[PDB]
Amino acid sequence: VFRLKKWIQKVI
Repeated sequence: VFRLKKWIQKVI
């Protein structure tokens, strides 16, 4: 699972 560019916008 290399999908950390979809949750980063929120985790940022």
